Amino acid sequence: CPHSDTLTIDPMITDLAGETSRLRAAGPLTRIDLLGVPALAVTGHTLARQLLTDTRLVKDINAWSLWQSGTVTRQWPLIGMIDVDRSMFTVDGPEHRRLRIKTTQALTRRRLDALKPTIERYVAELLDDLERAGADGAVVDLKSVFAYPLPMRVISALMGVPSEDQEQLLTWYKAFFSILTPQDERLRVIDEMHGYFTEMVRRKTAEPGDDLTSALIYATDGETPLTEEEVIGNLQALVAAGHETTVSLILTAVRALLSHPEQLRLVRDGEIGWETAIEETLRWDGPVIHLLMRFATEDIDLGDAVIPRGEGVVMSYRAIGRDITVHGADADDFDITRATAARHISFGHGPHICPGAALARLEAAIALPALFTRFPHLHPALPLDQIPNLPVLTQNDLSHFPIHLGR
Ligand code: HEM
Ligand SMILES: C[C@]12CCC(=O)C=C1CC[C@@H]1[C@@H]2CC[C@]2(C)C(=O)CC[C@@H]12
Ligand SMILES: [K+]
Ligand SMILES: [Mg+2]
Repeated sequence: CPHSDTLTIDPMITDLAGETSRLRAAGPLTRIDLLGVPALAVTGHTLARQLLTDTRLVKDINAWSLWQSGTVTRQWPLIGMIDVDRSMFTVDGPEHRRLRIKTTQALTRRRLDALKPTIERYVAELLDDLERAGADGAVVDLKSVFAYPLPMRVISALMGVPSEDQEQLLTWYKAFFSILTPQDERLRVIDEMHGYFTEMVRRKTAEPGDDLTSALIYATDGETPLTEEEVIGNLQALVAAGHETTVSLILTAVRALLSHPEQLRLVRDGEIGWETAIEETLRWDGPVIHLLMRFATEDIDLGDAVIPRGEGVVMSYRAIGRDITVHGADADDFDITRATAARHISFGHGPHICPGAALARLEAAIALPALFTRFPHLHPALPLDQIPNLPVLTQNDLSHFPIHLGR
């Protein structure tokens, strides 16, 4: 269809592959349209690396000229992705580290050793649900039975979300992410999520436990305490991210491996590490499509192009993972043996780099082999290429994943 010099991101995710190719080819910096709102998108690996460390690009929505003019408001269906409370997510500079430190420390690989048994238990529980559900050769939704609930259980255990509240959170998130949710109802869901997590912080304040939320509340020894807004802001970021991204990584890793059986075999037979298959999945078909937004505090000259003060900059991570300069001409193929499998930046780069990356990697490294060892003849009951995305513009969110447990 006709040549346009603004690339409209289709909210129905009708053509993710085409849109992702279009972006790579239009880049590495190009003009996009997000439901009527213009922004720049970084689609190049090298330029993203550089801009993710540029101190003239900030998260603070008040640096967005469109926000300042009141051209964008809370009616924008994408607004909840950025206009959120003070947290590691919305801060830049020297104040940023303070908002990250207790979380990074809690999520180092060895601190995570103690969470391992827990993850194991939940993976086993849900494989048991799979077995029950796939009985008598029935078709089973791998997402709803397995991949969807696992990461919620895990992040909930970490942060101290009661078992009985986890369902309602999922109901809220589904509403939150879907473009289809009416905007007034989305804003109501956002207020309701905020109210929940506020009360959770109060509950942990009265009665702290061995959880990260309690550690955010009562920090080291001397330190300058986080404010209520900050504790709540981090909590929300950790849960939302911790759940939504991980569900995708599991589903795409499976889809990838089932659609490339020789590669599944490589890892089953211990010739390639499940971890490496995980990295390649992040590079190729990762959890984040577009990362909303950064803003220029002043004009940013890049050579033959300029990001004007006030402009919105999006990191188009999926397009970045398909960078042919970095990954070679076969960048669009899934190949776990490629030499650049782990050179991606799908968790980001610079100060805002994903703090939960070790946890994400561990959830997958446990879930995937457990899944395939338990159900070695697991296979799709629907062509993998026919698994549609949910209308979720920023996230690689698969709708459902019909399988059979197999022989
Ligand atoms: C499973 C795959 C995951 C991917 C691909 C992913 C990716 C990302 C990306 C791209 C960012 C922001 C990059 C940017 O600022 O431009 C980010 C930030 C974040 N992620 Fe993740 N993430 C994952 C899992 C998790 C998990 C498991 C948690 C928490 C347990 C988590 C918590 C966060 C938080 C709190 C931030 C905000 C950090 C900041 O702005 O300072 N993520 N992640
Ligand atoms: C915007 C958001 C939800 C609403 C909220 O209150 C707090 C956050 C912060 C983390 C965001 C998350 C939505 C999805 C994001 C973009 C990811 O895929 C990784 C980080 C994560
Ligand atoms: K707000
Ligand atoms: Mg043109």
